[PDB]
Amino acid sequence: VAFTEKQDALVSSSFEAFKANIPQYSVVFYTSILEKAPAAKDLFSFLANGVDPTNPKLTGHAEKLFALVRDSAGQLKASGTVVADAALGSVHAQKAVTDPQFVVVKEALLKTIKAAVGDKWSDELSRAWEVAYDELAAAIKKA
Ligand code: HEM
Ligand SMILES: O=C(O)c1cccnc1
Repeated sequence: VAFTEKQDALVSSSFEAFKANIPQYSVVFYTSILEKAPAAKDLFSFLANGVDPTNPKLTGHAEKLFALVRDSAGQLKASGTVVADAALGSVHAQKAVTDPQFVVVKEALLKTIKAAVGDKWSDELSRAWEVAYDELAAAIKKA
């Protein structure tokens, strides 16, 4: 896979934007997932009763999902490939994890980065994350 230095530089800087206010931006992330995938609270316990900003898991889970996706960009840049941990592959083997759902999560994350970067947003930025995620998602899908 073709992932450039500049693409990584973008992924990194937008991620730091995220990390500036994870509390704020994680709300966006889950609000989005539930609007598009309402079954998603049967799966995610901490979302059982809607988006609970008091639940500490909400920001833990989000920081960890965003970071992994960054890691990927970093990997594509380093190795031209992405590798997924065994455990991450094992939990996503459940039937709730469908192609249609990969989209939802994806659109939710780009939606969250946007709000995080503001006017610094562009197709270019959207594309590097896009790659980062899609390359990881496949790395999960069978690994
Ligand atoms: C590239 C896309 C994805 C990434 C990076 C990702 C990342 C993660 C991470 C980091 C965890 C573990 C969190 C923890 O407990 O600390 C996890 C678990 C999980 N993921 Fe994702 N995931 C992705 C796609 C999906 C999709 C499309 C679905 C379908 C709804 C999904 C459903 C789940 C479920 C049900 C769990 C287990 C819940 C639990 O923690 O008990 N994931 N995933
Ligand atoms: O909260 C999580 O752990 C989560 C949310 C979406 C996709 N994968 C994992």
